[PDB]
Amino acid sequence: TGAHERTFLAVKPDGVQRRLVGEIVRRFERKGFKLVALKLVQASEELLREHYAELRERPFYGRLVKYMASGPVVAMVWQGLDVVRTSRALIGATNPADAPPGTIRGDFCIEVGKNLIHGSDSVESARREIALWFRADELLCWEDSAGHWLYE
Amino acid sequence: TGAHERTFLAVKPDGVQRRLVGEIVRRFERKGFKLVALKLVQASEELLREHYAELRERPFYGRLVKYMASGPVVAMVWQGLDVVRTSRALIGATNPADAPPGTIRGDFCIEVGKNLIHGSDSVESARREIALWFRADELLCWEDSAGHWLYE
Amino acid sequence: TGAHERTFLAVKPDGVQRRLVGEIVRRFERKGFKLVALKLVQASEELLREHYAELRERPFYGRLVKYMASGPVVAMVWQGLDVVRTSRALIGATNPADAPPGTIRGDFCIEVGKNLIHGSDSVESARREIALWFRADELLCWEDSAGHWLYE
Amino acid sequence: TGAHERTFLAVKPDGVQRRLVGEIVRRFERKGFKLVALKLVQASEELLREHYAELRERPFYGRLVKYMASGPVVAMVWQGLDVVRTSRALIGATNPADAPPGTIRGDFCIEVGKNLIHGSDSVESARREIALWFRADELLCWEDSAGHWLYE
Amino acid sequence: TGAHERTFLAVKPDGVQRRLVGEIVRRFERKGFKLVALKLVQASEELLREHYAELRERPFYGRLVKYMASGPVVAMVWQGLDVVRTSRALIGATNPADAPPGTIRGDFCIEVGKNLIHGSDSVESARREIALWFRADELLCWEDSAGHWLYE
Amino acid sequence: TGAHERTFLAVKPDGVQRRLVGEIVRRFERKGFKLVALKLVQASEELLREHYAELRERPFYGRLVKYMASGPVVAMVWQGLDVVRTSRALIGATNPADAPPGTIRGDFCIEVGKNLIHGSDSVESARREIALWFRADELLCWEDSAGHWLYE
Ligand SMILES: O=c1ccn([C@@H]2O[C@H](COP(=O)(O)OP(=O)(O)O)[C@@H](O)[C@H]2O)c(=O)[nH]1
Ligand SMILES: O=c1ccn([C@@H]2O[C@H](COP(=O)(O)OP(=O)(O)O)[C@@H](O)[C@H]2O)c(=O)[nH]1
Ligand SMILES: O=c1ccn([C@@H]2O[C@H](COP(=O)(O)OP(=O)(O)O)[C@@H](O)[C@H]2O)c(=O)[nH]1
Ligand SMILES: O=c1ccn([C@@H]2O[C@H](COP(=O)(O)OP(=O)(O)O)[C@@H](O)[C@H]2O)c(=O)[nH]1
Ligand SMILES: O=c1ccn([C@@H]2O[C@H](COP(=O)(O)OP(=O)(O)O)[C@@H](O)[C@H]2O)c(=O)[nH]1
Ligand SMILES: O=c1ccn([C@@H]2O[C@H](COP(=O)(O)OP(=O)(O)O)[C@@H](O)[C@H]2O)c(=O)[nH]1
Ligand SMILES: [Mg+2]
Ligand SMILES: [Mg+2]
Ligand SMILES: [Mg+2]
Ligand SMILES: [Mg+2]
Ligand SMILES: [Mg+2]
Ligand SMILES: [Mg+2]
Repeated sequence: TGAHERTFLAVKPDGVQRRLVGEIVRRFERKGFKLVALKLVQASEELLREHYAELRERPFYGRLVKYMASGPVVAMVWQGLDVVRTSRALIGATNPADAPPGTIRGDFCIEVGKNLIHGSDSVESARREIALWFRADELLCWEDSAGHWLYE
Repeated sequence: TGAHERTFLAVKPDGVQRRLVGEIVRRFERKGFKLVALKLVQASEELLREHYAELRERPFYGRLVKYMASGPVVAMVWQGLDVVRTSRALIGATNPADAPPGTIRGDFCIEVGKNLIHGSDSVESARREIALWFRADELLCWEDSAGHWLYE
Repeated sequence: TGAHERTFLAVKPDGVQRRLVGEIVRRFERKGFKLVALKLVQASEELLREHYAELRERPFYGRLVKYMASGPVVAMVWQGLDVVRTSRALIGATNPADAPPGTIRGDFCIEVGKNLIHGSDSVESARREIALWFRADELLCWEDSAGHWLYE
Repeated sequence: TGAHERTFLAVKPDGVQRRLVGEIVRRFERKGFKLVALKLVQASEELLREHYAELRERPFYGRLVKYMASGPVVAMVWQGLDVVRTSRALIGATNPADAPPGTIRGDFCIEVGKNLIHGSDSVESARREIALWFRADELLCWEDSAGHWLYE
Repeated sequence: TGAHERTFLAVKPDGVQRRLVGEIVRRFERKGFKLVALKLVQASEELLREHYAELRERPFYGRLVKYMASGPVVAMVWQGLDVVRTSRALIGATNPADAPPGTIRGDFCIEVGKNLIHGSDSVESARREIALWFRADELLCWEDSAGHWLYE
Repeated sequence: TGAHERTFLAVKPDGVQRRLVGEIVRRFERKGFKLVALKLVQASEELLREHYAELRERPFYGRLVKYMASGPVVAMVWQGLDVVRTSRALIGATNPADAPPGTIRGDFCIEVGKNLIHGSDSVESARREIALWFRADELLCWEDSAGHWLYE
């Protein structure tokens, strides 16, 4: 939806425990994206198994699901032009060893299993993840007065 | 409840619009308090009238309610020793003119009607506000690994 | 003039040399004040003797004038409600030893003669200083889209 | 010129409105470059048409000129070794979508038309732009005590 | 000794564990004080009992000694005008509940037993503590190029 | 040694003089590495000639040795997975002109001779440099409570 494109991000348990929620949110805010949903939740294994359905055959799947269910996550939806692709760039490579300094994982993480945050990998993935984690009435439309200074 | 004391905070519409959500959360995180609930909501006038019931006879009540209903707020609950009183200190005086530099309002605001954030003014106020804004199942218990370094 | 009140600030040579110009500007920006004039200048002794006319009988006058003429300063005008008094609070006490942490001098300076910045001490002082340092056509009126979130 | 190389930078209207002037200045300061001119101006369309003469055949030229004339810009000259090329690197690609995190545009912008800042693209361009925007007597020589720690 | 006054600071185990060493050092650096000694050590109970000799009859003494011996501390000596008194101001009140925002303890701590840092409380205390924790040959004299911009 | 890998880092004299010690330490802290040794020292030419033995035939060797002996350095050892390689990435290319923004040299330096920091270039180099700069009893083992959130 051009500037109405949306992505799903989640601060993983390690991000909450290391007190980096503010830091992470601040990076998306300063970039210009619009926060349209946010909540702290404890996700069920049932929800996480669907979230990570595509990874079901992978050897880390079981531990990934257990870990993501082990503590609070901060679920979020962000809106803006190219937000899915750009979010992934801000976050950095899956494996923090390949994420350059300046990215979230490049600055804050070491190991792939403790890489702070999840972000949708495509517009289609984001659509699915947003619907899985949030009801329609948790996604807010608000008139963004900053928008005039971010978009032509 | 000692170290289990809780307070309710809300980033007002001006805080969201000015992109200070991360900045505000980061201040409470770095202080050591535990985030136990968080959501972006559009509060109803009905909720706000009860939230501000003690101010009903004051002439700014109506415009305060309308303003707080005018756009998204970020509702939060924070836990720790003396969190209500300490939160109020971090926020600063109601009127930003009286809030010293180092406080949120001292650093970021000018006028009383645009003062970025609400915080409970007492343990009793927090009890009521927490119940009004959040269900029990939105308040998360998590084992805080930082706690050993914040509390004796 | 209410929200149209203006003050004159100058980053002294120590602030330029220590690379704190950005830092200082950012504190006024984040507070919500409107930047209406800015320039890097080398002030003449003639200008400075009049700028500090009220200090002419004081023993530090001569050295203060010579110092402020010794290198570039960053001259500025900021606009907003109570900007003169609030600016002075953000800056902190004249003698940095009495300036609490959170203030510019509290955070960044040690000695009274190297205290980073000048700010007008009154609306009348600001009127004079603005006229003395800037032409009317250097003071810019611009429509401040942040103003809606700083003022009722 | 070596370490005396100079570039012209301007914070565009979006940078002023979003309160990123100090943030931008601070990045050049912390890098070690020397600020040799600075002013807040409202540029005429006449000046801007000459500034962007090489872009006259491009479809965005008209809107670019109108936009840059629409509000204050912060004009600047910075001095140091390789300052033109290095400035461009710190700013990031023209299109923020191609600018990595860590760059100004990578961190703060989304769209090409709202990309915060202009920087000269060559030593020759900088010479022209500096002369177009500043008089000789606005470019200051000062003894930079940090220079001993930036240059061998 | 005027500008040659020195104080002893130590980042307590909680400060190391919470990753606030750099943050703390940066505050003294940005203030203008001169770092003249620094090391990561594990203090013995024997050293700490003498360090806190004046507190020997107090009920928290035993736990304070055990805690400070429980993990690494970062020992430091800082030099500058009024450094003992000013350090204490930057650190904030012993009990973080009384330490305003802007101070280290005001911003980063909650409880008196986990208050991040020790600073000498007097010139006499600093003399003793410096001698107890560091040899003369660990205290470095260096020519401080920033000094001209901090001191008249 | 996996997560027990260690590297040697030193803040060069320019890093101390420009007050970037805290800033540099903070970057390694926030990345998740464990600080296992730290001291401010004045290195002898004899030690530095061995430190840089591999560069003995290079034309900058003499000046490099003299410079590194000219003022205090902050010697450090950091521990964690892939710490040698990752440290080098965080620091950035030898020549700051090739170091992107987000890296220490990319953000803070201009010239190769004033590039703020040394980091070992291999596990073998780190082992040698650690032995050359530190005694065994200066390298501290401590139980890292953050480790659970950085490593699986
Ligand atoms: O060897 C691996 C690869 C991936 N993951 C985790 O699986 C998550 C989702 O995997 P995916 O390949 O989808 O990466 P993403 O798209 O989240 O970067 C990652 O973010 C990692 O935390 C893991 O634990 N081990
Ligand atoms: O004259 C006033 C007093 C208060 N308020 C607003 O009303 C809120 C609640 O007022 P209260 O007296 O409860 O102060 P608080 O508890 O928020 O410090 C404040 O935070 C202000 O935004 C206002 O607009 N005008
Ligand atoms: O004993 C003194 C008092 C003042 N000043 C300097 O002179 C400036 C102007 O003095 P004034 O009394 O106007 O203080 P201000 O209004 O700047 O706080 C101060 O900012 C200091 O930099 C000084 O060097 N010594
Ligand atoms: O397709 C385009 C290309 C450029 N620009 C704007 O035009 C400015 C100047 O264009 P130029 O190609 O000179 O880029 P720059 O030198 O600023 O990177 C850019 O910075 C953009 O703001 C635009 O709006 N659309
Ligand atoms: O009731 C108390 C008082 C003090 N302390 C600890 O003991 C240290 C030293 O106490 P002192 O009175 O010397 O305070 P300081 O000089 O550190 O402010 C403090 O910093 C606290 O960490 C404590 O645990 N409980
Ligand atoms: O042409 C050169 C190359 C290197 N160096 C300095 O010598 C140090 C060691 O050089 P080396 O190639 O070992 O680089 P490093 O491993 O430190 O990146 C560098 O960090 C520079 O400070 C220099 O002055 N000139
Ligand atoms: Mg994935
Ligand atoms: Mg209230
Ligand atoms: Mg005055
Ligand atoms: Mg161009
Ligand atoms: Mg004491
Ligand atoms: Mg090398």
